[PDB]
Amino acid sequence: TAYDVILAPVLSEKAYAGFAEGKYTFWVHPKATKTEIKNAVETAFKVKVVKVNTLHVRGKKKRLGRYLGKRPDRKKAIVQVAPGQKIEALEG
RNA sequence: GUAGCGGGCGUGGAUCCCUGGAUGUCCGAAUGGGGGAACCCGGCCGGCGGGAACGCCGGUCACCGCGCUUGCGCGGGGGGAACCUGGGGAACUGAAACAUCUCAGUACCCAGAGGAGAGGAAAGAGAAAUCGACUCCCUGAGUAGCGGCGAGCGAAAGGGGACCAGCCUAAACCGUCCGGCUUGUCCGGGCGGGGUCGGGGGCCCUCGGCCGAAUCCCCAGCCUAGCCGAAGCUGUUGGGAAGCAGCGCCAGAGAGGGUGAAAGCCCCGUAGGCGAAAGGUGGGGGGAUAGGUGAGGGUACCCGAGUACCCCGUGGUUCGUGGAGCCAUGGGGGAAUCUGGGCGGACCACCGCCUAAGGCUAAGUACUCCGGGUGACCGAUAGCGCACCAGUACCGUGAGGGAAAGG
RNA sequence: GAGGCCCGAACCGGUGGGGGAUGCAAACCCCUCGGAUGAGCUGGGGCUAGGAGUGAAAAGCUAACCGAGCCCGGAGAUAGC
RNA sequence: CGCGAGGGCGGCUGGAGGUAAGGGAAGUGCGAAUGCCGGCAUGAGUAACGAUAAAGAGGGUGAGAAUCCCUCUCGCCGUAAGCCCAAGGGUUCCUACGCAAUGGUCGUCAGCGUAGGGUUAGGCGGGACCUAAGGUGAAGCCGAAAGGCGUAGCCGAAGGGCAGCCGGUUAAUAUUCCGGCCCUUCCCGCAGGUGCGAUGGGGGGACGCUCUAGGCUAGGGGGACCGGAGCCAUGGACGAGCCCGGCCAGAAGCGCAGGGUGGGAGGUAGGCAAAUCCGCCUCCCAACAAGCUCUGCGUGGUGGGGAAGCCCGCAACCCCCCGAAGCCAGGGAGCCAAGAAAAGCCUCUAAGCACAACCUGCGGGAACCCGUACCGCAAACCGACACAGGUGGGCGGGUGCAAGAGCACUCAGGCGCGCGGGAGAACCCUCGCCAAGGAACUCUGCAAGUUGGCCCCGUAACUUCGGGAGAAGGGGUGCUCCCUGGGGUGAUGAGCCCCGGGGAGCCGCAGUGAACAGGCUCUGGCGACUGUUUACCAAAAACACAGCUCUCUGCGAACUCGUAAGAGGA
Repeated sequence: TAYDVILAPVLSEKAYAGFAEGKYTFWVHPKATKTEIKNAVETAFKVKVVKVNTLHVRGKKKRLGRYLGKRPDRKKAIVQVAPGQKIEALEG
């Protein structure tokens, strides 16, 4: 119950654009989302996170019913000045 | 739930089916506190990240009722289709108006009980040299009665059946521990022993002989998966044989469904017969604890109190004020302990019945959320509101209303 | 520089007329009108209920028909029509 | 073949059930119940297509367009028909594909269909802060059960309280991301200082309406001045022309406006005796201040932004004037109806502790949860609809008119209302005009007209004396030129605005030349008056109203609600 926080890297133009500097966001855990997911990502990608931000989401979809995904909380960790590493050049 | 990629696992016995276990976010009796259910915020102990601020992680903290010196240990709370008991408790209607009466102690509301609930071992019944807890059914009986004697309401005993079961206490009397007091060989609180009645029990002397749980146990048996199960070929028309035609065969199995059309013998089955490591259940038959086991003779110590009883006000019963008891009981008065007290329809007197004011008690009875089996039951405008992704869509602030649609 | 003062926007209202009448609308539009520092208007948060509430009082209002709301139930009320 | 209800036969269709004689059972026979459910008709190619703000054309794309994109014209809003915020709504946001249906037409389009994106906060708004009404509710009171009151406590906001301004970024977010400048809390270490220390005491927080002063700022108007690519048209103008732009934020420190506040020194029956803190008494000084505090505004190191202009892309920033409803703010004056609470915040001592703890500094650190798309006077909310209706707050430019949020035109910005095309009848709606006459109309001058603003004359009865008063009834208003009186800021002189006054003279039918914009009088009834009322036929002479009278009520009041407790009265 220590990694079940970071879920998947997010992938959108906006997502990648981030790489430039302040890292990108990964879909985190709805709750326990605690912006304190810093000593969470830095224990997985081994780095210094200097700032965190968070959001929410998921829409509907049709046919016979509705309601999509969840309402995933999610958002970018800034990472120290320069250490920005791994997964960067990966996928673009 | 198939359709698809994309990957994989199985006789090294998968998937599946039964049994037990594990994990089980958050809200909900909801129980750390809050709150606009599913969210927000905290105490205390411990552990994570460099961790002091921050943040996660695991425990743990509601309140109420009973029993031990302060902490504790047992319990409660909410839900459930009906069925059940109690506490409250209508009107429409009927009376061809309406007020008594009726509907009706019904509808509903509330509390509570549980696989049932209730009731239950006589202060009974009622005329029988009588009967012998209670409940249920059939009668008795639309009788007896009740009733603006209208409308209408309506027993009980007795007789058939189902079931079958009986039991503890309070008080005399003895012992013991404790805290109060007028430090009196006394008062009452708690345990133990005794004692449970149509007549008995206590206490003194005289004579001493066993049945049996409603509670604990064990196995059977029965649920909760399964396994075995007989007997048919050829030809022929047909899109398709189970039809038709010719020879058979099984049968404790000729119930049923299914297979391209109408099959006992093709498939699943059916008759019949086997199966449980595990968990439920389980006197039906048996083991063991609990507990219970006699007869006379004497005092004249006990036998359930604001009770009986009488009176005023009411309720229940067939009983509506009636000649109106009995059973309940709000108010007032207020006893006795077997030379006691209640009842047998005012009241007396006879004659007889029964032992009030403490409690428990199986079964036979009721119901159908749930599982199975049948139907001179429906077959999609029917049958449940739903055969289908329905208490949905849609409607309504809300309570609530509530479809259509199968091949 | 006073005022239940005056004219007049906003804002509140609803006088008269026309139109509308299977409407733009289950009360509307146009012109014209009343009030407009007050017994004013208005947002937000609260409280009062069915023989009851509220009512500067019309039996008015209480979720588009109120001389007794709506829903479910008694219920297949009763109907000499 | 049966009298008939029906019963057989035959032919096409259909493709899997059916059911004799003779009998038995019923949910057993439909044309009507304004029956119920479904389907389909008639009216009918008829009415309508939802505001009379308005359209046209050229290019594009495309199977196909009046209806989609682009361009140029025209028109309509402009206290909006424009921007920003709440609520509510929940992806309607942006992008790529699409048109069956949904759009009252069309559809290449969309708020529609499929898919993928998008919402980033210590300082914004909420919560780990405060209380209001009122809820809830340990105790406690009361009720047949449900349950009713209710102390403390808790909950409860648009009210109190608390630290971010200016730019830049994306298709879609931004006070959230980025830059610049500026802050707030917690924690730790260090240095230097003090009696430290509450849920308890005190102060404070802290308040009405109307009217107002002085300074500011927002906002807006000028310029002969600053810098500008440029343009001379159509008769003239090479002009001190025309045209565009002439700011924003910003610490400490400076200035300018304010708001707060007496300083002492002793006593003390109070603040549930604990305070050297309040509160009260006493007396040296002091006083329409100073000082000390605390705001706002300028200024500020500095950063930011920066048009019109052709090809397809150039770099100032000053000077006056008007000027708030906003700010300094808890300012002032006046009045009667006499105008929240609590916390944060100061201060005072208690327990306890002083090796704690606080206070100021400086450095390092730490800083969670929720909201953030988009619509938002509307086609995204409430009205069954893409409904001419309903919906709280802020901003809301310019000129002109006495003023203004009015009226007319117009900036920015946004719209031309999701059917069109022709005709050019009756009739209907809405609108303009009319000879002569002027209420003859009609229930009625209903309706429509006339009048309309401002300045100056001038105005009766009656009166409660305020008022009848805009009584009535008149005259003036435009434009040019001349002289002249005071004002505000400058500075006392100049521009700049602000109110006047006096003479001439010009033109038209007409000078508030358009739009906003009273017709009046005499006399009765009723009701004093402003008010209120039947949401959706009655706005009144009805209700109310100050005011008068009768009457109940001595306080555990009477009276009302409730079974009661209890509450209202108060």
